[PDB]
Amino acid sequence: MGSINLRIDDELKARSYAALEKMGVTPSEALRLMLEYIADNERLPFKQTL
Amino acid sequence: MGSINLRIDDELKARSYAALEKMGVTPSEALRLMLEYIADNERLPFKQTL
Repeated sequence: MGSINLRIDDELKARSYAALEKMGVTPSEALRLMLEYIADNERLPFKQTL
Repeated sequence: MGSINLRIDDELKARSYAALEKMGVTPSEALRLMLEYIADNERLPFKQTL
């Protein structure tokens, strides 16, 4: 396995991490299962060409 | 904004990044909007731990 660098606004990161850690889900894992749905769906909720 | 370290199996990362880059969406962005839905939903689609 490998590591990647992700960069977001700190305020948003706070809410996200707070939510997943309360559910007992590791951040690394929540992003992992995200990578699964993007790979399978290839559409996203919002796939802005950004 | 800040940077975080994410770690997944390289084979999965390949599929995910391939999907988002074809849609023209930056990886940093796809993960960003993910952080939005986890923070708002506080549930995750599937929180499986394998």
